[PDB]
Amino acid sequence: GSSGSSGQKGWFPASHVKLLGPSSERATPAFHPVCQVIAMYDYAANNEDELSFSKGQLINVMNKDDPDWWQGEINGVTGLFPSNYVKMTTDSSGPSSG
Repeated sequence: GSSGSSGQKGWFPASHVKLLGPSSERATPAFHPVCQVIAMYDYAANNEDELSFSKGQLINVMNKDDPDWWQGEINGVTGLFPSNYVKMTTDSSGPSSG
């Protein structure tokens, strides 16, 4: 909804904004993540701050600024989860050579 924390800047995003003027655009339908990973173990968000997902859930890493914790999405749901509870899917682009 709004800015929750201001003083503490532990985690920082990786998005660069070069727009001049009134930048008021509704959430864009198209998003460009950084990578795609899969849940290794059913993760249960202790609170609304974390992301609640199961083993083999669709998680698209968008910001991995933290080598310990990563951020992904699931069915239009964004949260926070450790980079240790996911394994790079490495989705291959194209069928095997044959």
